Amino acid sequence: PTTTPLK
Ligand SMILES: *[C@H]1O[C@H](CO)[C@H](O)[C@H](O)[C@H]1NC(C)=O
Ligand SMILES: *[C@H]1O[C@H](CO)[C@H](O)[C@H](O)[C@H]1NC(C)=O
Repeated sequence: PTTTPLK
């Protein structure tokens, strides 16, 4: 799994 640009 991955994650979207955390900002
Ligand atoms: C996590 O990042 C990867 C990089 O290709 C994919 O874009 C994936 O779809 C992402 N997962 C989510 C939940 O956005
Ligand atoms: C997505 O979020 C996760 C958890 O915070 C990680 O920081 C990961 O490095 C993030 N992905 C991107 C592409 O920044």
